[PDB]
Amino acid sequence: GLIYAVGGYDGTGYNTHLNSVEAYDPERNEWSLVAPLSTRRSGVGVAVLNGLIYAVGGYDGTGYNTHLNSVEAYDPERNEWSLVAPLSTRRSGVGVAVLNGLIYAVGGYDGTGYNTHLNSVEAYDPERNEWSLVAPLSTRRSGVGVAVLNGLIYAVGGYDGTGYNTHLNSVEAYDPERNEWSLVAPLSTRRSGVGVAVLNGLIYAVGGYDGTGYNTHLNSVEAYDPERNEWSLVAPLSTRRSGVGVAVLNGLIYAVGGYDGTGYNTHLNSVEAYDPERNEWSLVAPLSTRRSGVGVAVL
Ligand SMILES: [Ca+2]
Ligand SMILES: [Ca+2]
Ligand SMILES: [Ca+2]
Ligand SMILES: [Ca+2]
Ligand SMILES: [Ca+2]
Ligand SMILES: [Ca+2]
Ligand SMILES: [Ca+2]
Ligand SMILES: [Ca+2]
Ligand SMILES: [Ca+2]
Ligand SMILES: [Ca+2]
Repeated sequence: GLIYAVGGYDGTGYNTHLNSVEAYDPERNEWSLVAPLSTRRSGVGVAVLNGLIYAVGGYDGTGYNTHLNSVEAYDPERNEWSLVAPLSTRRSGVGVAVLNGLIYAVGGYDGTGYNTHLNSVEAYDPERNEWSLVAPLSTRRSGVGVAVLNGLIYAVGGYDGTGYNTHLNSVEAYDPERNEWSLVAPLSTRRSGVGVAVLNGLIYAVGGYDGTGYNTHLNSVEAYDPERNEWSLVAPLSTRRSGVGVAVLNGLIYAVGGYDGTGYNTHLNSVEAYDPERNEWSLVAPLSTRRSGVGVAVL
């Protein structure tokens, strides 16, 4: 029952992309560092499946200077990472979610091979160690938030630096039974690097960067109600954060790290918890290391 913060980018302290990993214990309000990844990765997608944490893709701007297709799995019982089958396509800022026993890697940016933001989508089957491409998004999206609700995968916001050259407020839902994406109600604000989590039947979109309309890193937060196809703005964060990791644990939404390129001009180690019963954010123990583009999962 811990929050894991996987990789990221420290553009303030060490000026480096991170392979380090920390785990948060909410009962004691303590972060602690565990086994690091084999590869430094910012913009890394993180999902939990079969008791393992998967770190999918990312960007290594320190060691290899490349966008990554490699994938690693973390076993908390032995404190070991291990590399598994890589994606068909390199992807940073990739969204990851788990549905029906498969890991979906949604969109991202390939700044190494194809030099393009991606609408493609791949599913990983752990029983066979195989990735396979499925129906692509309607719109290319990097820095895209992804969450699963009511048997559907939602792709929230992102940045299309290839087709429309715009940060996106649009939202798509994937139906695995028919291999179809469909566009639904868009956000009030365009957001790339947006954190997405599901709590109490609602999708929360946390922070992000609006480089198109407001030209600002965001502290605002929106909740999506699928029964009515409506987004609504709720209590904002204490700090603006793009590339923020978001996870749900014990009824609270945790917003982990990120980048404030508007107010403080710094990468963040701070962490906030959202209480939906009171519509309140509150700051808790910060990470040992500042990190934006950080992957967050709960296990
Ligand atoms: Ca500690
Ligand atoms: Ca290992
Ligand atoms: Ca390139
Ligand atoms: Ca395959
Ligand atoms: Ca472009
Ligand atoms: Ca469709
Ligand atoms: Ca702009
Ligand atoms: Ca609304
Ligand atoms: Ca700035
Ligand atoms: Ca508060």
